[PDB]
Amino acid sequence: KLPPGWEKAMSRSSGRVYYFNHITNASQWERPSGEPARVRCSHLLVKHSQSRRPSSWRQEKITRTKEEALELINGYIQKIKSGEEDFESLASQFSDCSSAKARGDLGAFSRGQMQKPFEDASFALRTGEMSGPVFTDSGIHIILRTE
Ligand SMILES: OCc1ccc2nc[nH]c2c1
Ligand SMILES: [Cl-]
Repeated sequence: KLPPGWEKAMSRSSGRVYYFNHITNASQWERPSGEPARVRCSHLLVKHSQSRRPSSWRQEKITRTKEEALELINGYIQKIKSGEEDFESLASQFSDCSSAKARGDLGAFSRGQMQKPFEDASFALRTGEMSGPVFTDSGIHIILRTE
């Protein structure tokens, strides 16, 4: 039927079908379009108090809860999707990863390099697509596949 990970769902508020991807946590109204050895991704990480390393270049001790991090991630996605703000503008300013200085770019990578939830989301994204919140031991990511 649909590309890897995609499924139909019903909107609770509107009643229109939409599409949801249980690997990338992407969701969208439109039916998804149509694996490589490597992909290239950028990401925006929001760390929290249960992150493996509760520290980042933004904050020496990161104290926010997982739920507060998820709300930050959700707001960033809203601003990206609405075009009020660009993915790399937000990554540069707010990602708790050192790759913020590279606009969130992590470069090319193969399978078996990144943490598994990140890897799987990255390889299920089509070029140009963005994930929803992706949970790993580092925190919560928004992932943009650039190549
Ligand atoms: O493997 C997933 C992943 C990727 C990039 C990261 N930067 C900080 N923590 C990270 C975790
Ligand atoms: Cl880390």
